[PDB]
Amino acid sequence: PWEQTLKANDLEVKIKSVGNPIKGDNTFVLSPTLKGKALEKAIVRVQFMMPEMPGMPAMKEMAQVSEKNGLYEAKTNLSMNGTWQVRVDIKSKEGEVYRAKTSLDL
Amino acid sequence: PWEQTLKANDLEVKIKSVGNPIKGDNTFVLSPTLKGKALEKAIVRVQFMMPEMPGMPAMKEMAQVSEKNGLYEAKTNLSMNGTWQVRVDIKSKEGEVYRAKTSLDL
Ligand SMILES: [Ag+]
Ligand SMILES: [Ag+]
Ligand SMILES: [Ag+]
Ligand SMILES: [Ag+]
Repeated sequence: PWEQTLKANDLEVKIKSVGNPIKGDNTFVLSPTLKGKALEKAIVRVQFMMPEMPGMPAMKEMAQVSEKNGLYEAKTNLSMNGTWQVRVDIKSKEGEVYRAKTSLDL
Repeated sequence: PWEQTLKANDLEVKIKSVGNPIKGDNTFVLSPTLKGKALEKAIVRVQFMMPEMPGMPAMKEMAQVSEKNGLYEAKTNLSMNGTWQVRVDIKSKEGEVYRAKTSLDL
């Protein structure tokens, strides 16, 4: 199952697909940590984007994010195969802002 | 079956996959024409590339290309799914150079 660990100094964000990523409805779980400590009650946004291509417009999907105790479930529908750019935006409960990027080659 | 017609002024290049494109060995058939006339005995090169991006280093494959009577068969191995950029370079028998580009989602 697809997973990437994103590192930005003291910020680590593991993002893992729940099951294998598919065309259709997808669930990913993100575990953002600062010096290994879970970021709870954070604003977590996850965007999946495909640039414009022959026969299709640029596509942007914002995931629906829910938290349980520092684990964030990001639900999205990926309507087609191909490369999706993944952008993770985090505002901690303390107000610090972080961004991290990866990619999903579906 | 994936299929596209690339138009570049007086150049047209029809390209069609053999079967559905997916990870592994892939075959494409290319039919280049200049003002409707088949381009025979040309040098046809086809590059498949996934650009460098967050979480994936750049990947590049050059297809093995053969001609029979103006039809060019391009064989390549695409080791992962996702979006592949397709670049077609043609040097006609007369010495004219052409370049056309598209992409396909695996
Ligand atoms: Ag798309
Ligand atoms: Ag696409
Ligand atoms: Ag790749
Ligand atoms: Ag990629």
